[PDB]
Amino acid sequence: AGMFRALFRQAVEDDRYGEFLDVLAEASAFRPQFASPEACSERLDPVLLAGGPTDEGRAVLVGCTGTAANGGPHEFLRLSTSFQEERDFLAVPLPGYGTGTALLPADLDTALDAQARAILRAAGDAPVVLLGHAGGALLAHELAFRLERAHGAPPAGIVLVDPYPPGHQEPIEVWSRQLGEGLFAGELEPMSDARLLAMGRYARFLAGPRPGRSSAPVLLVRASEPLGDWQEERGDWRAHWDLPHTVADVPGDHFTMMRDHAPAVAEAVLSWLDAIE
Amino acid sequence: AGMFRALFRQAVEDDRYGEFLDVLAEASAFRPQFASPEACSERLDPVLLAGGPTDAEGRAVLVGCTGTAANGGPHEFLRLSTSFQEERDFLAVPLPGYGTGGTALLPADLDTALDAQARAILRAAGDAPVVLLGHAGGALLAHELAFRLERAHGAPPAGIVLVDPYPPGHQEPIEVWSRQLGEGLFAGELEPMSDARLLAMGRYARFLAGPRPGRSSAPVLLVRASEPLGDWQEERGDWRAHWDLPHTVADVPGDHFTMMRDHAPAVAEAVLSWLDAIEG
Ligand SMILES: CC[C@H]1OC(=O)[C@H](C)[C@@H](O)[C@@H](C)C[C@@H](C)C(=O)/C=C/[C@H]1C
Ligand SMILES: CC[C@H]1OC(=O)[C@H](C)[C@@H](O)[C@@H](C)C[C@@H](C)C(=O)/C=C/[C@H]1C
Ligand SMILES: [Mg+2]
Repeated sequence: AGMFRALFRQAVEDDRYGEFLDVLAEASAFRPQFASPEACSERLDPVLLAGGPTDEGRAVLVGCTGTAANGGPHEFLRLSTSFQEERDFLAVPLPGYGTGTALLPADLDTALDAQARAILRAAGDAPVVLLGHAGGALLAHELAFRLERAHGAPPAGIVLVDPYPPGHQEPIEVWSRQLGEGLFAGELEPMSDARLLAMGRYARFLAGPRPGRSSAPVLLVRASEPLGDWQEERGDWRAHWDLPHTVADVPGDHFTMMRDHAPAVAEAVLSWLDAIE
Repeated sequence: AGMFRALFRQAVEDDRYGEFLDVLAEASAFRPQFASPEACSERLDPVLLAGGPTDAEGRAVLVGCTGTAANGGPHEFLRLSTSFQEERDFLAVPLPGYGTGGTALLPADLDTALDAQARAILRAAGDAPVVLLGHAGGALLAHELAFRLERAHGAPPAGIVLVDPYPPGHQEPIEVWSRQLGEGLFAGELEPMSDARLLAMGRYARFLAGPRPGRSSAPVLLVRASEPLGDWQEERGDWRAHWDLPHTVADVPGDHFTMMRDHAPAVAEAVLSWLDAIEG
């Protein structure tokens, strides 16, 4: 495949994921960009992956696609099956990953505004609950804040599946080799250099200073098994969010909670939606 | 074809050449390397591009030190070398990291690459004194090689010809003309610059910007372009190439690029006169 993918493979092999991610972020600055939501080069139409029962005003779930360069429309497929007959589940694309390759957002807010527009159109009058996993969880919260601040529309809730926010990401840094190996393992096709640059650009966005906190209630879903080695004395390795409305612990690790154990995540979401409604 | 080449093209358009070179250098860290001269994946056998008179011996041979340009290679000294035919042997030595046959390993550090060049040159030159010659980045490389030959190989060259060098204390013209320098790289493409070769160029650029000993005892011929490559506001000062304490300075027609492209005979003429002066 491409040179960036080859370099990434080597970086992961040499346990230098973080350093390589910084290269991707810097390199992404030289890709053509969109500087306003209207200038976004791709159709961000959310896809309906599960349907709820017939016979307002029940919340609709919106899956916020994560940053993984091997990811895309397949991210929520396993999870979404458990929502069939329970809740409408829409997956929204992350701008800059589409195909000629898509323009990268100039900044995170520009991407979030593009997403917000597409979601509000698709959702209509139904309340929206945003859901994301890992980096996608961080993106879900940032989107929630933007919706509230700039679109007069705070979501009804946010489901954060294994978030590792700034100040709480030591375990994810320590396990970066596993994260990189997971990306290669999860390839259905070679990760394009264009998507690797998108991934770096969003990683850098999510590491920067962000502008405040959503008023929406949060469900924190945590994996129960560590992805890699962790000394007990070094503290809790688990995902974190400040003062969530509800915490749910599920089987599996950072990865397998969304595969093998996706029904457990779905079960936690469904119960919580009933409680907040 | 390749994303690094696409990015480079955009960086040039946006007048961010320097910034992108830094990205190339950082990215190069993740290419497979050679850490000892012997582990070099390429045959650095110099090519004889011109022959001196059969009449030899004790007479200096010229060694062309290939520069860092990603669009470069064996074609670099073809025009210049014709002017040495029947005057001086001219050997062109490849720069490690640019070859194919699969792509070549990058040097771990500059000294490792210089040691690989040094071994190939000494083998090729035999008993003959060596005068190193390089243009632009290749000129900086010629000096670094000369010092290494002296310090690590007991073999200081008889001389060094630096064609239009811009050393670390005098980089402003290269900075001001960076867009023009990048555009020249795409103009000089015989084929699309490979991502592997762009990374090699970034790696060497970083090497050359870093702490370098260390000063060759060999006498220097500084050859300078007489025309500015791009626009230059007069009060910035002197745009011309520079070297500290050269043995002799020669000015030739053309700019940074055309001095070698259109006026290579004038470069050759300067070298031949100086070689006679330092030998006789
Ligand atoms: C050294 C590995 C990095 O972690 C990531 O790349 C995670 C997986 C990703 O979600 C990215 C999108 C998380 C963001 C916030 C980031 O910059 C992370 C930096 C390191 C913790
Ligand atoms: C923005 C232009 C750059 O200059 C080069 O890349 C020149 C052409 C090259 O010889 C390089 C190999 C010269 C070295 C010293 C370098 O790293 C230069 C960096 C910038 C001044
Ligand atoms: Mg001086």
